[PDB]
Amino acid sequence: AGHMATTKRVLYVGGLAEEVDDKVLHAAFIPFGDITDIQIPLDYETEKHRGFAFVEFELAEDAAAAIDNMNESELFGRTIRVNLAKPMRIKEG
RNA sequence: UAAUGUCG
Repeated sequence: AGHMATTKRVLYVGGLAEEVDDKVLHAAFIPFGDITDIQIPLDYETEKHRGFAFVEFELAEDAAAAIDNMNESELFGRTIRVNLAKPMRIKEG
Protein backbone atom coordinates (compact mmCIF):
# COMPACT_ATOMS: atom_id res chain seq x y z
CA ALA A 1 0.00 0.00 0.00
CA GLY A 2 2.50 2.63 1.19
CA HIS A 3 4.79 3.85 3.99
CA MET A 4 3.55 4.16 7.60
CA ALA A 5 4.38 7.90 7.53
CA THR A 6 6.47 10.61 5.80
CA THR A 7 9.38 8.15 6.32
CA LYS A 8 10.12 4.40 6.12
CA ARG A 9 11.72 2.11 8.74
CA VAL A 10 13.10 5.15 10.65
CA LEU A 11 12.73 5.84 14.37
CA TYR A 12 13.36 9.03 16.29
CA VAL A 13 14.90 8.66 19.76
CA GLY A 14 15.05 11.21 22.60
CA GLY A 15 15.81 11.51 26.33
CA LEU A 16 19.20 9.82 25.79
CA ALA A 17 22.21 10.49 28.02
CA GLU A 18 25.29 12.24 26.58
CA GLU A 19 27.18 8.93 27.01
CA VAL A 20 24.90 7.04 24.58
CA ASP A 21 26.61 5.95 21.34
CA ASP A 22 25.53 4.15 18.16
CA LYS A 23 26.63 0.86 19.76
CA VAL A 24 24.18 1.45 22.65
CA LEU A 25 21.26 2.05 20.29
CA HIS A 26 22.32 -0.98 18.22
CA ALA A 27 22.42 -3.20 21.32
CA ALA A 28 19.04 -1.78 22.42
CA PHE A 29 17.28 -1.97 19.02
CA ILE A 30 18.62 -5.25 17.57
CA PRO A 31 16.25 -7.77 19.30
CA PHE A 32 13.23 -6.30 17.43
CA GLY A 33 14.70 -6.96 13.96
CA ASP A 34 17.53 -6.30 11.51
CA ILE A 35 18.94 -2.80 11.99
CA THR A 36 20.31 -1.18 8.81
CA ASP A 37 21.63 2.24 9.90
CA ILE A 38 21.99 4.44 13.03
CA GLN A 39 22.62 8.16 13.58
CA ILE A 40 23.71 10.25 16.58
CA PRO A 41 24.39 13.74 15.19
CA LEU A 42 26.22 16.11 17.54
CA ASP A 43 25.25 19.78 17.96
CA TYR A 44 27.10 20.88 14.77
CA GLU A 45 28.31 24.01 16.62
CA THR A 46 30.21 22.64 19.66
CA GLU A 47 30.70 18.94 18.77
CA LYS A 48 28.58 17.67 21.70
CA HIS A 49 25.56 15.34 21.88
CA ARG A 50 21.99 16.70 22.27
CA GLY A 51 20.41 13.62 23.92
CA PHE A 52 18.56 12.49 20.77
CA ALA A 53 19.28 10.09 17.90
CA PHE A 54 17.79 8.12 15.00
CA VAL A 55 17.68 4.38 14.21
CA GLU A 56 16.74 2.69 10.92
CA PHE A 57 15.54 -0.87 10.24
CA GLU A 58 15.82 -3.18 7.23
CA LEU A 59 12.05 -3.87 7.54
CA ALA A 60 9.13 -1.59 8.47
CA GLU A 61 7.45 -4.18 10.71
CA ASP A 62 10.66 -4.32 12.77
CA ALA A 63 10.45 -0.55 13.27
CA ALA A 64 6.78 -0.86 14.28
CA ALA A 65 7.65 -3.62 16.77
CA ALA A 66 10.55 -1.48 18.04
CA ILE A 67 8.13 1.39 18.72
CA ASP A 68 5.85 -1.10 20.49
CA ASN A 69 8.68 -2.63 22.58
CA MET A 70 11.18 0.22 23.24
CA ASN A 71 9.12 3.40 23.82
CA GLU A 72 9.17 4.79 27.39
CA SER A 73 12.24 2.58 28.07
CA GLU A 74 15.24 3.74 30.14
CA LEU A 75 18.86 4.04 28.92
CA PHE A 76 21.80 5.35 30.98
CA GLY A 77 19.47 6.17 33.90
CA ARG A 78 17.13 8.43 31.84
CA THR A 79 13.73 7.77 30.24
CA ILE A 80 13.60 7.68 26.42
CA ARG A 81 11.01 8.50 23.74
CA VAL A 82 10.61 6.63 20.43
CA ASN A 83 8.45 7.17 17.32
CA LEU A 84 8.59 7.69 13.52
CA ALA A 85 10.55 10.72 12.27
CA LYS A 86 8.99 14.14 11.53
CA PRO A 87 8.45 15.30 7.92
CA MET A 88 11.60 16.69 6.27
CA ARG A 89 13.78 16.04 3.21
CA ILE A 90 15.45 12.78 4.29
CA LYS A 91 18.90 11.61 3.14
CA GLU A 92 17.10 8.70 1.41
CA GLY A 93 15.25 8.80 -1.93
C1' U B 1 9.38 13.30 22.80
C1' A B 2 12.85 16.88 17.52
C1' A B 3 17.11 17.11 13.02
C1' U B 4 22.82 20.91 10.63
C1' G B 5 20.01 12.29 10.33
C1' U B 6 28.99 14.23 11.65
C1' C B 7 28.81 14.02 4.62
C1' G B 8 28.45 7.92 4.09
